[PDB]
Amino acid sequence: MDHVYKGQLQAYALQHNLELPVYANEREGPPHAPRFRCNVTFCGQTFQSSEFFPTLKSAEHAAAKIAVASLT
Repeated sequence: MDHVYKGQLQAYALQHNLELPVYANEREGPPHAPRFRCNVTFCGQTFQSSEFFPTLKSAEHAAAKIAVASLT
């Protein structure tokens, strides 16, 4: 999985002059069944996917993907 979403959101906020973005980190699930649910708060909006990623950063990248898409 790539990690360009963060670079885009950061540039978007700065370019548009908006309060810095905030990410949320959640980890819960058995050893062989770990789930990382990360939420992204932007412009007073928390976007989240209906699917759980097997990795932490994976959640952040996907989180921004839906977030940046909402803005445009």
